[PDB]
Amino acid sequence: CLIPSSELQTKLDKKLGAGAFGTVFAGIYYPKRANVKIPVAIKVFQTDQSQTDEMLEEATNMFRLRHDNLLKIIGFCMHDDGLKIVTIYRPLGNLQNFLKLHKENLGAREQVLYCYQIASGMQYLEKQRVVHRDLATRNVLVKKFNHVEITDFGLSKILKVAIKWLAIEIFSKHCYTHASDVWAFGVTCWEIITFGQSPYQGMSTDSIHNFLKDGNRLSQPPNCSQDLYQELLRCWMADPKSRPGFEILYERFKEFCKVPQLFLENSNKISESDLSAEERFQTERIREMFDGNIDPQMYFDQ
Ligand SMILES: Nc1ncnc2c1ncn2[C@@H]1O[C@H](COP(=O)(O)OP(=O)(O)NP(=O)(O)O)[C@@H](O)[C@H]1O
Ligand SMILES: [Mg+2]
Repeated sequence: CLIPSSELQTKLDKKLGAGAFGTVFAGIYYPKRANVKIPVAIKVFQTDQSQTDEMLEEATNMFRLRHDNLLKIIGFCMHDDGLKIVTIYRPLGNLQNFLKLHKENLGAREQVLYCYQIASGMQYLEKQRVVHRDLATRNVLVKKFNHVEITDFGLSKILKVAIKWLAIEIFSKHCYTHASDVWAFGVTCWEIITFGQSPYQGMSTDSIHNFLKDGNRLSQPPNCSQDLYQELLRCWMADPKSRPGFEILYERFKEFCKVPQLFLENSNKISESDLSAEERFQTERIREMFDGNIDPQMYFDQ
């Protein structure tokens, strides 16, 4: 539920990243009932001392969101400085840096699986009437080669370069809906297909608005099939109502996972030596981030 200071340690020297609206630090979680150490990531939001009943209401609502493809929120704590959101630390990093690093060895099965698992988590969020508002590969974490998790969800009432994932209607009026998440999901899939290159690379803001207003979309990658590109295209409809829901998108990509090399050209497939090398890289990142304080199995046993 609510974590006190006696159970949390914020490593202010282990800054994980910048953030649109809040920095993230590595940390260790000490459950008082159990001498077990849990490597965690601590996101710090300092928002005008807004320690109100509304912030507690949306902290527990976000805490009850449970799904295998959602990053588990271990707990929360509200301070005078602001709000800290604690999540389980993932040594592999976000999907954006993960796609670039493993561009040459990730297979077509892994790419369709990421789109499927992300669509699986978004379906749970949609059924919970929760708008993510910031869906992208940078906000998707990699647990292992065949398992990704969505993070930074449910920050609507809690409160940039994300224009590349912004639907057309958001430019005119601010109305973050589930249909706008479907748009960002289409761009998110495009990142996975292109192994994490930047959308609208030869462009800039706000020319993207008129580029999308003139009916243009992101070009089909050379490795993307036509049946898969039509899915991204229908994620980018002009009318917000004409776009499919994550209920439809979940059933589509699940059928795509049956034969993944039928929708993406990828000569590479994951090797069992890379599975063992991935396990060695996770223990290394755990040993370095916490200076041997965290036993690597403690994270694996979790
Ligand atoms: N639970 C976690 N485990 C491991 N790394 C994490 C975790 N949460 C966040 N990170 C990393 O910490 C960084 C902080 O990201 P974040 O502060 O959310 O901003 P962002 O994802 O870059 N974009 P934005 O949130 O819109 O400002 C990210 O680059 C992640 O790679
Ligand atoms: Mg983020």
